[PDB]
Amino acid sequence: NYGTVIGIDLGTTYSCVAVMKNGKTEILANEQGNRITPSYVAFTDDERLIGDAAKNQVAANPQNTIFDIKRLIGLKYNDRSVQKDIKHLPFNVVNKDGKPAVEVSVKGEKKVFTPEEISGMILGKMKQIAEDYLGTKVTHAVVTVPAYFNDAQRQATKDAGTIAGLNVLRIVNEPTAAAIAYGLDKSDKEHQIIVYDLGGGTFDVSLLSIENGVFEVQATSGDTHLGGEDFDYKIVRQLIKAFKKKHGIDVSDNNKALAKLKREAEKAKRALSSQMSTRIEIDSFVDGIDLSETLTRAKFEELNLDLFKKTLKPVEKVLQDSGLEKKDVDDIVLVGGSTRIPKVQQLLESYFDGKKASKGINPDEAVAYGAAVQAGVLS
Ligand SMILES: Nc1ncnc2c1ncn2[C@@H]1O[C@H](COP(=O)(O)OP(=O)(O)O)[C@@H](O)[C@H]1O
Ligand SMILES: [Mg+2]
Repeated sequence: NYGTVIGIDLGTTYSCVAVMKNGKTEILANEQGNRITPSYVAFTDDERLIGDAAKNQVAANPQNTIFDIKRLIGLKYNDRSVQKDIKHLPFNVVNKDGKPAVEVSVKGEKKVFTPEEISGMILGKMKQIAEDYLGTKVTHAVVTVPAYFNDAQRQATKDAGTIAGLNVLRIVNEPTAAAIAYGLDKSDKEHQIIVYDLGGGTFDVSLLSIENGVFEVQATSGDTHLGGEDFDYKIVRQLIKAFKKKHGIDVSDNNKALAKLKREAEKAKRALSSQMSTRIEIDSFVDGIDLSETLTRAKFEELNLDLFKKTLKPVEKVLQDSGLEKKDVDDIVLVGGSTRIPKVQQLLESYFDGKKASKGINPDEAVAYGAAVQAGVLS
């Protein structure tokens, strides 16, 4: 007995849980009412914090707040990518039996956790959310991974499930999950699908073929270090410059101030997806002095245009590797939170000669949605 099988997008920066129950697939909000949950775990003297609460206290506890664990899962310590990644992480990463693991303080003493264990904490939260939603136990799940993940990375994700008390019945590719969400599995002919996925930390482009219900990953490309967080940082840098100009206070080496800027920068960015201008305000920012700035959409676009344009290169590469033309693409699936940015949509549409991308499904949720659809077949 599988019970009610749930779908989980275990993302680099955010996680999302969904379930198909009686003819409807829904995305399930957490206890704070958020339909997506930060992929964060924090260890304090009292509390193991998971999700929103963990991300909220990051500045107060940077050495014991874990994020970007997906960058380490299923890999070896001496991997080129791992060595590069651990330089930019504020918490301690150690070599444990040839594999990267996080080192924190739990009781006042050093404790080591595997990426499987950390991911398992996040998956456990997703499970608990689903259990309240359904009013029943949950034992089985479908969990998504990037198309380029290898067996070690897929198995580690399954193992994270096991720690969370979840039997992960299927590991499913993220772009495929998105395509399934849009019902592109049910085509009456052959189609080539481009999935453009711009998230918080990573950018992914994949070409999928679909034939009589069978998906194949034809080509993948992207940038593992290009996402929404990078767009936030450009705003952060402008705010540092502005506050220094006005008040003679440079916050470049003030981590708590920088974290406040990062939070407000992300808020401003989100606002500029639907507004032309926004107010960035922090009361009593440094030394009782208020931060009060304005950011326009035009300026945000100006600051990020080069990064936005960088996304078109992997799209070109995917078409070249598969040997297809732009006109040969039947569907463009826009997923990932950052695809809400008007300029991103504009640049992708103009690249495909005016072809409209499919964006009707909430881009934060499409992957989890598709996971839940596939899970529904197993229920
Ligand atoms: N309305 C919006 N406008 C611009 N960016 C957004 C918006 N909503 C969410 N984002 C960004 O999407 C990113 C998260 O992407 P998402 O796909 O949800 O997670 P992940 O990349 O972990 O799978 C964050 O950088 C967030 O700021
Ligand atoms: Mg994602």
